[PDB]
Amino acid sequence: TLHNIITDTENVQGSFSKHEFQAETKKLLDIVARSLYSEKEVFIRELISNGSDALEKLRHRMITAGGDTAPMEIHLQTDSVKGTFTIQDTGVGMNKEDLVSNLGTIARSGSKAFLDALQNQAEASSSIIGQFGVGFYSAFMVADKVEVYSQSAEADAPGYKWSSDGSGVFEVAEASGVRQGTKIVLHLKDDCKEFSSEDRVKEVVTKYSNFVSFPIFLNGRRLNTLQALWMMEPKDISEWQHEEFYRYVAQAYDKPRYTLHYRADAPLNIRSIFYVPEMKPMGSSVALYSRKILIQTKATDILPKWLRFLRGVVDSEDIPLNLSRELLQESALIRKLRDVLQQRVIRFLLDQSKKDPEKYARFFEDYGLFMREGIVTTGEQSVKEDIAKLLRFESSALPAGQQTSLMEYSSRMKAGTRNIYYLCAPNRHLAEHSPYFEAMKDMEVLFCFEQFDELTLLHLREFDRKKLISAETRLSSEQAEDLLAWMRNALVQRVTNIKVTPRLDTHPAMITVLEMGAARHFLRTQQILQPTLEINTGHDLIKKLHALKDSNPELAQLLLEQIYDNAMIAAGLNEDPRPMISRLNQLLTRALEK
Amino acid sequence: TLHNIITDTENVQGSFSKHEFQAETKKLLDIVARSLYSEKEVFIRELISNGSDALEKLRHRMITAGAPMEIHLQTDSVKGTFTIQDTGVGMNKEDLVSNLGTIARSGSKAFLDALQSSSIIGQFGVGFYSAFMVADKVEVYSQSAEADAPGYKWSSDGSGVFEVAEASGVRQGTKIVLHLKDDCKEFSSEDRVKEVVTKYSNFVSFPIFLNGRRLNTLQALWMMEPKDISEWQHEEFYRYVAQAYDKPRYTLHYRADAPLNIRSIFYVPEMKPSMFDVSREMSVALYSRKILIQTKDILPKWLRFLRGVVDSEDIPLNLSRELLQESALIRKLRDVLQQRVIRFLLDQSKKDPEKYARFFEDYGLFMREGIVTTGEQSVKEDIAKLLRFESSALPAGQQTSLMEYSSRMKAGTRNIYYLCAPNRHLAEHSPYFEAMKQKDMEVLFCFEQFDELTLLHLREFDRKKLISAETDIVVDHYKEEKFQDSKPASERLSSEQAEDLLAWMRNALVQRVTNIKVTPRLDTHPAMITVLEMGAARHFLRTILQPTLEINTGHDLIKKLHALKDSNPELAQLLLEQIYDNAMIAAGLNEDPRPMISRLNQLLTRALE
Ligand SMILES: Nc1ncnc2c1ncn2[C@@H]1O[C@H](COP(=O)(O)OP(=O)(O)O)[C@@H](O)[C@H]1O
Ligand SMILES: Nc1ncnc2c1ncn2[C@@H]1O[C@H](COP(=O)(O)OP(=O)(O)O)[C@@H](O)[C@H]1O
Ligand code: BEF
Ligand code: BEF
Ligand SMILES: [Co+2]
Ligand SMILES: [Co+2]
Ligand SMILES: [Co+2]
Ligand SMILES: [Co+2]
Ligand SMILES: [Mg+2]
Ligand SMILES: [Mg+2]
Repeated sequence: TLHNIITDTENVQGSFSKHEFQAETKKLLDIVARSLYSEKEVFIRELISNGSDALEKLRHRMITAGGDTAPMEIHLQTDSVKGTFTIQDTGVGMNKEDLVSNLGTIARSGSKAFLDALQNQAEASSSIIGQFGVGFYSAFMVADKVEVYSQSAEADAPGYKWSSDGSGVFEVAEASGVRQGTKIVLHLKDDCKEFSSEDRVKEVVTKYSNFVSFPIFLNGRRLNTLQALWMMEPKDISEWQHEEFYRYVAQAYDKPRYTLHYRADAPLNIRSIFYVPEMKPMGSSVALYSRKILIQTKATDILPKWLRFLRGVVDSEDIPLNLSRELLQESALIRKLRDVLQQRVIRFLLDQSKKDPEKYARFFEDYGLFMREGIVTTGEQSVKEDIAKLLRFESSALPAGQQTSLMEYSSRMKAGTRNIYYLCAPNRHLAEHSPYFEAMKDMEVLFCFEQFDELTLLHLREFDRKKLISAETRLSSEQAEDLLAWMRNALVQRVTNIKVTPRLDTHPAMITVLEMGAARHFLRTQQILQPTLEINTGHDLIKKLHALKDSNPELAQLLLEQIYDNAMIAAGLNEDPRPMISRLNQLLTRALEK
Repeated sequence: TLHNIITDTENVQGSFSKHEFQAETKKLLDIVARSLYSEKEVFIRELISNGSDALEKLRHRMITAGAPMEIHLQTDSVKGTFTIQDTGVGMNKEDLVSNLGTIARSGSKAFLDALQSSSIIGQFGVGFYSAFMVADKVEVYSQSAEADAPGYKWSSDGSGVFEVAEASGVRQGTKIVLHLKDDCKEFSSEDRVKEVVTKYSNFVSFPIFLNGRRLNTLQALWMMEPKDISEWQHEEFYRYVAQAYDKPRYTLHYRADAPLNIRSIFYVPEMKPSMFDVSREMSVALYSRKILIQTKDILPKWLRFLRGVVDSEDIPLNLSRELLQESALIRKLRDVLQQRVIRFLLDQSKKDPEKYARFFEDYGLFMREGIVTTGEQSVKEDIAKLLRFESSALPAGQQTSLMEYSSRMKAGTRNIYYLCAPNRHLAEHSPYFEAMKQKDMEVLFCFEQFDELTLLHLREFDRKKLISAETDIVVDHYKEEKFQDSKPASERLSSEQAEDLLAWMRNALVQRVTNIKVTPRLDTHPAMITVLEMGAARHFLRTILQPTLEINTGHDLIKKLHALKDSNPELAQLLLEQIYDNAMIAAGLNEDPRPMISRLNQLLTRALE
């Protein structure tokens, strides 16, 4: 039933003309200045990056030719009456030939050419931002008209004025008195007048360009420029610099409880700092930077989903950037970086689990849901068991409240079998009285009390080739029976079985449950599943129950309901006993007729 | 105090040269191949889109006059090739050279302006070069219509040059062959190519065949007349967009042209949301024309339970066609959609209150979230309109709303009273309600566990302050409002017995309570705990509050306690401690009830003599 028409029918029956690829220049300018960025404000990022590059070239140049004590800075000026945005740097500037070439030609980058001639380990090779040759045209996004004044440091080269409206043509004339470097004046479109507002410019500068290495001034005022902590030696960073940097980078008001300052060079250059907040659960995630400039507020491809609880920053200088500079290209190197980072963070958290198990215990209670989620969603067994190292549970051999890893269980496994038995229960009381538990008379059972603990072990399957397997695979003798047959008569629509058990002392009764899909079904029903009473015939209230049933057919009932309800609370199946209170008050009142 | 260097000093000297912008073609080609599109797979979308446009041009050419218009895909694993062929209008030599041999030239842009339909996808003039993301050799065979035009083979590397020759066996339309480079062999996999078609091109308006088999392309339901869509078509479309197996309980098919173009459909699943899926964070797809535009940002966070699709011609596309421009435009779209969805949900409650009750039970958590996290009062109140409660002024819910409470308001009153309790019975016989019954105000009864928090965050509704019954009871102490006891003095403890009892209680509960007082406001309850900010206290207890213990000297239990302090004094202290615990539990201020059990059993044994 196939329908295909693709057929090898074509033969070239002629000569062979040869052409070169062309570019429609007019249209290309329109694209860059329109359908490139997601946001207009981004022209500021571009112009400042260009200023930085210009200064950085000048700094490189004065390593050999120096040295002027000329100051290296970027100035921004707003004029809200003329509707202009102006940016000036005191960098290397441009002569006439470099204005025509660099500005007049789309995709032509002088910074790229400058980078390509550097010794591969000169400092400028890491700090230069531009290489596409298009960012300057982002000015036409917001400006009807653009004027560039430029003075190069040269053979007393004259100053020059470049001007364009962005519609295919530009003018260049000689000028004075242009200061060494480059001044760019944007005559803003009516719809872009907001970029002649001081407060708005300031918002853009701090958003993208807050860690630019040269001083930024706006209307003669120094902006609050921060240090890119991630670029520095981890032992030149104090704990209290990390605290301030974290709050800034995470938009937080607490302190990091964990800090991982990670640096390396393969598969990519990476300078990064991760934080775990102290507070139990823009800057809602880890930010991506390249050469100290924001690429994405919320980095998408560099970390796994389950690690989204980390705050902080990743900076790579050779990460392949998309032309918009707000996305990353598809790369085997980005993929490897995510793998590398996943292991690095896992490794870091293990180490912390040893240094301070108590602090790690606190960490796990708060953020353990993410490990659980990670184990479930990632369909690769090798890493499921890498995330699983971070999990904690209680045990059938260890005291209540005390945590163990799978490792501390897998170690204590006898040479006999190679499979791990868990019992996922709402709490300790119910675990210790599971019939399935008592099957394990002698084997140790992991007690998994946390939400989705059952789900992860299901999705886990195996750990260290060991298998995860749910472990769910006085008063005479007729006085009791009479009382029993009587208790079954009032709890008809509630419990199923009323046993009698010789293992009670202070408690008159207790509730047990067989299968715990239903126990974890009740709750969360409230916003009736097979419970079982067990009676202590030695207890006074039970002995007081047996008698009163015939001496009081209106008061006893209260004593029965109460004993039942008290047992349900004791089992952790009723933590909001609001419904019993008024009744209990009736019981106490009727009891206290003395 | 200022440091500036920007001064108006620059003056033009002499004349000026005029210049035309230029372009560096080879680096441009490279930018398109390596830096333009985030994902390599997208060349399938770009080539299919070009095929769709060519078929529209031909369809429009063949309307003045009297072949099956289709797009064929073929994968050769052995040869490492990806092939696409459309039966479209084709290209002549001058077309191949000017349109394909020129970056940013768009024949599809010039065809449009020569109509003075809206089905043409291509405007940038660059989509075709996406092939060089995945291919180190591209051949193009094209036959124009009619036009007494010969066939042509276009071929490139593509770096700088391309050849153009005459070919003989060219079918009407265009065939393109990609010799896949080696890190891109996945695109000679049928299963892989198919994933991309259905991802980006699943609504193109011509049949697409892959290796001889027709792909299940769909109608763009959202662009069509709401009345022409059956319930069953919505069932199927829902399953596709939400990737689900159940059906929608509600369907909102929304169009609008002012203030912005909008073509959308939204669904609420019949299945309850997974609480795991709710906690973790993973929505709605965004489209232009009929091609998927990568994004999901469009709805406020509280409306993430919705599934379906949004299309708006007012969202312009970035060059890569995966990002959308105008971020404030989006906030407006988001505001419009939020407002429209609230209206829809309100109409659903009116139309079918039983069905809405099920919806509110399953999804209400989202509305409470939306109210708590929004900062705008009017948005919080808009969402609050969706909330449902019961009332003291109506039998068993019988679900009412804040608006309906407002309309029953008196002249008159400047407050909306509520009481949060876990069910209807407990509210009705709450000691806090017995106290409010002495007033003639209506009380909302709220049963969900996060209702309190929600109303605390809401604060007011339609300029009316929300006050919990518990709070109001405390404020009344400082208003010197007067109330009569529900029983006469004959069956209450005398004044002297009251204070005598109180001074004993204060001694027996020293660091546990601030005040202990008599209250004339209870009937069936012996006591209650009061705390001005009761709601905030309850919320704070999630892992001492200056509580007041108020007693009812008419209650037999309290009166009995008075007797016990001089009869069995030890028993009186155990009783007292139990009443306090009882009042704490009933106030919802207890911590963990288990350490009280053994204590309560000790109390029962002593009383049962
Ligand atoms: N402020 C400036 N000072 C000196 N030269 C500049 C300045 N801005 C731009 N240039 C030159 O113009 C070229 C093009 O700028 P741009 O369009 O941003 O491309 P790139 O990606 O190379 O930065 C730069 O490579 C640089 O040579
Ligand atoms: N399959 C095709 N059939 C006919 N013409 C085509 C085809 N593919 C491309 N073209 C022509 O080449 C031009 C450039 O295509 P493309 O690079 O996608 O830019 P755009 O599609 O945005 O115009 C198109 O405008 C169209 O005129
Ligand atoms: F600033 Be360039 F275009 F990368
Ligand atoms: F297909 Be075009 F590049 F919009
Ligand atoms: Co041949
Ligand atoms: Co080199
Ligand atoms: Co002037
Ligand atoms: Co009225
Ligand atoms: Mg640049
Ligand atoms: Mg196209």
